[PDB]
Amino acid sequence: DQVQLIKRKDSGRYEIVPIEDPLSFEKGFYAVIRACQLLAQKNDGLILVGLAGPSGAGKTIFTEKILNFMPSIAIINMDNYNDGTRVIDGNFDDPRLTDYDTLLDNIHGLRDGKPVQVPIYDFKSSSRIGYRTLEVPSSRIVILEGIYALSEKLRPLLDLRVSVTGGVHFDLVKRVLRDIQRAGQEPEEIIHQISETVYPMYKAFIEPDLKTAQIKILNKFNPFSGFQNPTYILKSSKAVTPEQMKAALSEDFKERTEETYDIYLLPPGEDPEACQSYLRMRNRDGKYNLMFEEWVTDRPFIISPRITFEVSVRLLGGLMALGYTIATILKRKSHIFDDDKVIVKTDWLEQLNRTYVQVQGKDRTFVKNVADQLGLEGSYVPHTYIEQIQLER
Repeated sequence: DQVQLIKRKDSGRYEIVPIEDPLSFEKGFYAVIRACQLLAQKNDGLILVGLAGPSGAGKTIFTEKILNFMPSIAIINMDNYNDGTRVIDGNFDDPRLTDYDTLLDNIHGLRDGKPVQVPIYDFKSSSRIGYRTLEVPSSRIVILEGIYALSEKLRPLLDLRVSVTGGVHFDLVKRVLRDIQRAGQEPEEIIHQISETVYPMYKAFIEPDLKTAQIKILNKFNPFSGFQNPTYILKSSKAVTPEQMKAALSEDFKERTEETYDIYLLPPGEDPEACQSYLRMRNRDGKYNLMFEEWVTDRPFIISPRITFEVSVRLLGGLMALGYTIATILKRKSHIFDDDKVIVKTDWLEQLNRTYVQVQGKDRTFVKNVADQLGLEGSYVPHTYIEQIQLER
């Protein structure tokens, strides 16, 4: 866990000695920071670091923790370089989406001290809406975050190669194992087969690049952390109009609309309409998210950690190949007001032909008073949407 520098023979720049031992999320967080400090004191110019790893391993939350510790750094999200015309699919896992011509030009300009126009990608329209002007930051540290941030095209230009593995990405594999394990099976062999089925590109395209990392971080998923800081939800049957919400709420509440489609999956086996731990596949604005449905009911609140990570549609096929079955499909249209801390929204679900008001946020006191500000007392429904259709059979 001691960061040490060694001159790379291909140039005069120094490099981090590889740390073969995998490192914790907290320990790796400090190892990366101290490595950048030593690299900045011994090499001139841009300090470019590639943060690679699968979706859900925790590379996104890793970047935003470094940003909060050091606002002087800049984060470049490699998915903003996507070009949808290159593939006929819509899988974000695809390594053929990235426009390496724009990416390599941007980093070469930043190395020469020039500001560059880094693209901005909208997944809803699957197109490049525009560009943003990125200058070399004060700390001259730039983090390139993406699944293939350690690709062969980028490794020569990277100063530090960091990989993140595990997280909810691996926890799903263990969750599937809990659901489908049979007696006499060697658990590690099944885990390997689950990963091949549910993550059909990890072993081939993603993992080999991760092995070249100099700081290997293994984020162990904590089941108890989600309930420490969960999401508190109040659902109402009242008819609070979006016009009423706009006036009642502060001008800090941004207004937006969206359409979502949720696929509820049941584990294989015989759950007699009870003991049912659903897996939810959510489609929203060109992205698929897999959600764990772990709910508690403190009337009138319904509480859940809302653990989710981005997945491909291929994951749905893999889960069904492993015995998971589709219980129902819920299509809704929503009008959302977001304080960036508290969300007030109205959802219309086709299957119920009903409109409900939802106030959600991580601060329980904020959620309750905002619902009280809208006069929602006496109209609360302390049930999940999937539970409501079950109740209304």
